[PDB]
Amino acid sequence: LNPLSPDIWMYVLLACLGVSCVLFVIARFSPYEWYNPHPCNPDSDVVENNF
Amino acid sequence: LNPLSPDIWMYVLLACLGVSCVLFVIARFSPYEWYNPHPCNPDSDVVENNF
Repeated sequence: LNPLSPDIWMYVLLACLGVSCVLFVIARFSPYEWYNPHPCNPDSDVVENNF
Repeated sequence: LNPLSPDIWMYVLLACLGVSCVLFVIARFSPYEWYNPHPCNPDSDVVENNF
């Protein structure tokens, strides 16, 4: 742990978590991520995001 | 950026754009840059190109 001051570590973790929340609110609230599931899919209608 | 002339810092990004666009253009006029949708059915088009 030594090379980094005992503050950034916490900054690191909090930034990780805040970024993650941003990511997920982007994905489940997005006009694109919603996806056709079937490998051979003939325009189904049970699409959804994958996050 | 300190041990780095920003001239490099911009050369890199212009190179990024150049390689990306030229790569995609190469992809379009390519024989092998076409995958088949719904591979279980061979009778369709091959518009799937992955670029």
